[PDB]
Amino acid sequence: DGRVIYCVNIIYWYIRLLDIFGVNKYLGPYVMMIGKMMIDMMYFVIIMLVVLMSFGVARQAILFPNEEPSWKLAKNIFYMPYWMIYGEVFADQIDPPCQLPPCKTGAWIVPAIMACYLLVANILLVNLLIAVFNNTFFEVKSISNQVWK
Amino acid sequence: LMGGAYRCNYTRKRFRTLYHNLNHFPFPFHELMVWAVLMKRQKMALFFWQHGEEAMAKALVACKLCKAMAHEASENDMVDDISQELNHNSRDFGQLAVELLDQSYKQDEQLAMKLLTYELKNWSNATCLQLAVAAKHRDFIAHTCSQMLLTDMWMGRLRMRKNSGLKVILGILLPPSILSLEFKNGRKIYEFYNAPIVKFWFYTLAYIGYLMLFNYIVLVKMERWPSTQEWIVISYIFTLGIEKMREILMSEPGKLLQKVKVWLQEYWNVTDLIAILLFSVGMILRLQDQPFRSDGRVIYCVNIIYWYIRLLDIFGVNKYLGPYVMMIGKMMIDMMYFVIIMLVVLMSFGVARQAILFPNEEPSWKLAKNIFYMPYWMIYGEVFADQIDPPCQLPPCKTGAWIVPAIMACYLLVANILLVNLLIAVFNNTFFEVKSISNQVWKFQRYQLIMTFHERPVLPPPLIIFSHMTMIFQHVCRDYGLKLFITDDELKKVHDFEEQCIEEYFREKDD
Ligand SMILES: CCCCCCCC(=O)OC[C@H](COP(=O)(O)O[C@@H]1[C@H](O)[C@H](O)[C@@H](OP(=O)(O)O)[C@H](OP(=O)(O)O)[C@H]1O)OC(=O)CCCCCCC
Ligand SMILES: CCCCCCCC(=O)OC[C@H](COP(=O)(O)O[C@@H]1[C@H](O)[C@H](O)[C@@H](OP(=O)(O)O)[C@H](OP(=O)(O)O)[C@H]1O)OC(=O)CCCCCCC
Ligand SMILES: COCC(CCO[C@H]1CC[C@@]2(C)C(=CC[C@H]3[C@@H]4C[C@@H]5O[C@]6(CC[C@@H](C)CO6)[C@@H](C)[C@@H]5[C@@]4(C)CC[C@@H]32)C1)COC
Ligand code: NA
Repeated sequence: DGRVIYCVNIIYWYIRLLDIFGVNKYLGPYVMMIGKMMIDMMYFVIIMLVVLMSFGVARQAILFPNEEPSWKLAKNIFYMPYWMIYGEVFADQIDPPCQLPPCKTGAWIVPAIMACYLLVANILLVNLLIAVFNNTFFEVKSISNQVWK
Repeated sequence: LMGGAYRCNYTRKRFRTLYHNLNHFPFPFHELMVWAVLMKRQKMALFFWQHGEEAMAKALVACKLCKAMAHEASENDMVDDISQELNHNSRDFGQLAVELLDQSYKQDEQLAMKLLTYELKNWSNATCLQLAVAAKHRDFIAHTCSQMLLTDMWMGRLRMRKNSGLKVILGILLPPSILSLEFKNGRKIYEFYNAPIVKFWFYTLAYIGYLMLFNYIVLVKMERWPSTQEWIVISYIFTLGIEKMREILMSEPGKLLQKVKVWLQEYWNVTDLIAILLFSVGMILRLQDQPFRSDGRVIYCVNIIYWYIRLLDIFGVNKYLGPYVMMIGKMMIDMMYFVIIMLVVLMSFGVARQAILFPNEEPSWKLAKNIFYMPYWMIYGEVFADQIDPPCQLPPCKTGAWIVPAIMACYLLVANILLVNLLIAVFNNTFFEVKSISNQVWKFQRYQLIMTFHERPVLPPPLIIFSHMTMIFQHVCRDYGLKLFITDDELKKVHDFEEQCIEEYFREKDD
């Protein structure tokens, strides 16, 4: 357990190098820009979290209808729908090819919900976030320069 | 022309009895300005506007009348210059009203707030805010003074303004903590539990609890008879349905087919009705044998999708999330325009690949699946080298199998480098106007939020059945927030302040 605490504590001392980088004339302003875009990214990540939870609950309820109540249920809701939007989309881990295994009732809805979810989470929200970063950048740049100086 | 709830002074029985056997007018300039604005004489109306009293009410009524007359002229296929003239008049009167409000707020804030909410006895008892809302004057409601008034109305009779929310949550979760809260100058509980913000937080906590219960009965196994949580969810939806029915039957018009068509104007109500009906169908199909039980489970899952999505309506109360929701609403239209082109290209590539690779397929419904499945999952990072263009001991090679990777290269280049980047450009270069319009619309709809929360009963929908049965008892038998009745001395002071304000405005503009 102490080794684990060490391995988690090393991350902060790695991140603290940005405070050392702040002495530069071109890196400090970018660090402060990151600081403000973190707030913007949180505000635009709450909505994505809502949509992700919805799709995960739908898939987990449709595919597995005979699950005993266990803490592992809270893992399948967040695991796969979060790894899915980062390029790890699979065709067998979701909507399995139901000699052949029996077919769960309503298994044909999961790919359609997945298509809608991918369209609304990889084409709409991230592009809107890019627009928000782009159209609120000059003021942040000027304020960051003033604050660093 | 004015609207539904309006009742002009001429049609009242007092004036009808006066006119049956035949005096003067108390305020003549009201009648003269109504005449000048009905006969499409603009300069005379502007001259009559600055005389008399209740100038802001006259400006708002003129704006609404001009807009309604423009709509009527456009509907009756007139010369189509009359519509432009009437719209110009409406915009001029709206601008005058906004300027007068700005001057009044910049002179004295308290009298400016008192001016916007006193009952107007000459205009069928409507405050200035209601007249502005009926005219859809977005700039008037979105002003600083109106927003401050709406905030003071929404906060209720409390006095917490440095940091709210957490205090209200702690009060509603710990009832012995309510008393240690300052108020505005036994009876300190009825005032706390009737502030609109407290009703909103009660409703939000009830909704979160309902969603927590809904996410438990679909993940775990289901049984022949519903468990306790399923009964709680069903009771919640039933009470929500009867609350919607009560809301419909307590509308403004008097016709059943007219109240319904004005209640079906916000898409949230329509979607709520659809979801309630679908859940009712699912629950009816649920209390059956195994296949219908499975179908009811599926309907429960889809309804859970909808109720999860409906949390953005709760999120809209924030000062920074509502505008982003509306921006999403408009970028959805833009994305819908581009998805048609993307789908055309996708269908083309899918048909070409499916026809090239498999030349001995019997006609089956599975053909419509291979066209859309793989070419759609391909542009989301799942590009494979063996699932498409297989390595044809070695299997035989289909004729023309070497075209599929080339068509795929062209399709990926045109669907991941061109169309999505053009969509990013479209989002980026049409963002400032959408942002400004979204801010204006949210600041305008804060009033509707405040009113619809002031109208609602105290109890949340899970236990609203007690407040509905008290409606029956009180049937067989607006002090503030909507209007503010005042005496004659206060009325005279308000009139004098308004005259001083309008005179100063005209003098400053001329200077
Ligand atoms: C992992 C790294 C962790 C430590 C990173 C530590 C963080 C870090 O990167 O510090 C950079 C440090 C700062 O030095 P500093 O900014 O004070 O020096 C400026 C720099 O020399 C500019 O080139 C000068 O002209 P200009 O501005 O171009 O016009 C400028 O003159 P002026 O314009 O003001 O008149 C100088 O002031 O030195 C370096 O720049 C590179 C040599 C580093 C060599 C050492 C590399 C290790
Ligand atoms: C899953 C979540 C579903 C429910 C989400 C429910 C949706 C939701 O998020 O509501 C937020 C709610 C709204 O409160 P509200 O906006 O009315 O309160 C404003 C807020 O306190 C600002 O910080 C104030 O200053 P500023 O604007 O910064 O200058 C502002 O004063 P002013 O500027 O007007 O004079 C206040 O009006 O409270 C919170 O803000 C966070 C505490 C929430 C604590 C409770 C968290 C549960
Ligand atoms: C390993 O075996 C575990 C066993 C104890 C099992 O108890 C069960 C009690 C219900 C509980 C805690 C369990 C699994 C799903 C859990 C759901 C996940 C949901 O997530 C949330 C996620 C986020 C919310 C927005 C929606 O709901 C919950 C309302 C929901 C939630 C926490 C309700 C609670 C459920 C475990 C050990 O005992 C010996
Ligand atoms: Na990718």
